[PDB]
Amino acid sequence: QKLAKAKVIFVLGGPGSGKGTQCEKLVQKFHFNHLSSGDLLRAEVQSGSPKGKELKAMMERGELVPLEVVLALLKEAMIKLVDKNCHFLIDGYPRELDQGIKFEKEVCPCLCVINFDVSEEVMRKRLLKRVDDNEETIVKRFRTFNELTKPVIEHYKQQNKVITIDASGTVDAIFDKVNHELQKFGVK
Repeated sequence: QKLAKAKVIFVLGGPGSGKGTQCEKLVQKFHFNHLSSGDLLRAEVQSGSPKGKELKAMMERGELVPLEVVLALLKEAMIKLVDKNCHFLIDGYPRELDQGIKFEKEVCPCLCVINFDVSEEVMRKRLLKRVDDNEETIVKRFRTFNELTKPVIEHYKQQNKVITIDASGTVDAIFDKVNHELQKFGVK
């Protein structure tokens, strides 16, 4: 494959993680390609293709987009961009174990996973007041995300491929630590 040189970095982070900011800073410093399923799906809808038109109709109904569709879009984007830069940050992927394993099979094995980890207490101090129903929704979204991603994080942790970042610190302290850990995977 042309995706033999590719180095793939999965990025995970729930509410309060601040993963969005960190991904922007990584792309700025390292010139990483930045991919997200949301942006790739939007581009397919804007493509004018029959597939894009059916995707839009599915989204309108609140139907789930199959993993196979997202996977094909990722692969297509990577082949298209692998020669500008061999590195890819995949933002918010994989959220589930099937997404991770199938990606590594159909596309290429990941280099590592960056897990921007925060406790519920840190999230609360960061997003919520020291608005009850709205705040509780975010608490539940945090707990749902934490539980949902447990087996995928454990799966890559066993392979010694997870960079667990304590994201309770400042933006600068987190960024410096991420860069220090990425060095261990040959990214500098």
